Amino acid sequence: MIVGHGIDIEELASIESAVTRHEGFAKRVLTALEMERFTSLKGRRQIEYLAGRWSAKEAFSKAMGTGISKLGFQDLEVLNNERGAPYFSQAPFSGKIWLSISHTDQFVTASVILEE
Amino acid sequence: MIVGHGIDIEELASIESAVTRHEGFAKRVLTALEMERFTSLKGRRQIEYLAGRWSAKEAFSKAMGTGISKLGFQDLEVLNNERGAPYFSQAPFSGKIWLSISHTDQFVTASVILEE
Amino acid sequence: MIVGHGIDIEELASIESAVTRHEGFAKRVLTALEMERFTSLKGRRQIEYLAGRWSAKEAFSKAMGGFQDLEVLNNERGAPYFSQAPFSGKIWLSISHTDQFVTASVILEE
Repeated sequence: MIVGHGIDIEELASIESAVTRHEGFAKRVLTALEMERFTSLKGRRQIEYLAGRWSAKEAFSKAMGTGISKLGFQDLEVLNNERGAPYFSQAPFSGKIWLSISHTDQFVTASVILEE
Repeated sequence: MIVGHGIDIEELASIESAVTRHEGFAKRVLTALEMERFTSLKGRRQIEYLAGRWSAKEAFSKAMGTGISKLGFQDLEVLNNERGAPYFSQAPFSGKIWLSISHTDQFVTASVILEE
Repeated sequence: MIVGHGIDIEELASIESAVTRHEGFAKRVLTALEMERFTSLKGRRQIEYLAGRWSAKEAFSKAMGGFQDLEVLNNERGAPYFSQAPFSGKIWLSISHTDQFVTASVILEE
């Protein structure tokens, strides 16, 4: 049984601009574990990682039927499983969370399906 | 059980150009209730509302296996609930309609999953 | 129950460059039947078709967890669907595109 669906599309430029401005951005969006990978990356990949997590969390919030400003970015965490795919390691949902993220050199998209 | 899935992306610019070559464009795309919302917004947000409604209605039509021009714009209605999330208040479907909409400065995407 | 979910966004440029780089790109990405369609098309519509197929197959591959073993055709209503794929459950596919990129979404259900 499906109990929610959310999607999100984001321009990487907006994320790169945010990072270039205040250093506190990535920190607000990512947990400690996520920051570990974020800081281990270089150039485009580094921005893409952050953008993807932002998009995934935004998509999840919509899947729950609300805004990320109510859940909070630190309330969610996206790591990579043994098969290398991104997944919610932390989220206020008990069922299965189907997540998928994809990007180009200009956009990142994410889709979330909550299942019970 | 899932009975349909559809996604759609619309360029805001195309929507506005349409609002230009056809003065009554909005009126034909939106229901009376959607029009009342549309007429209360302005600038970018107004266009985004209209474009997002088009995306949602097309995503749904594709989820039903067809197109919006065939299904009819007036037979679909997307309003916003108490939490501000878009949802189908009107549709020729007896099951659950899981809708999500997201946009950038230039595009708006919608994803619909139908469930019985 | 859902057993997989995958999406993809692909810029038309990556596909356009790929076609030129190796003329056999399309042939490698598309099955015989898909190629027949590709070849019958021209210009932007032709590129879009190739990009949409690449996108859909990528989305499917990500949903599962050779693009020649995957085939996406169009039904009588014009909607794209997987006619061939290493999965016996239901494959819910949807593709959409702008002038610069294509997106695809796949949900696998049993």
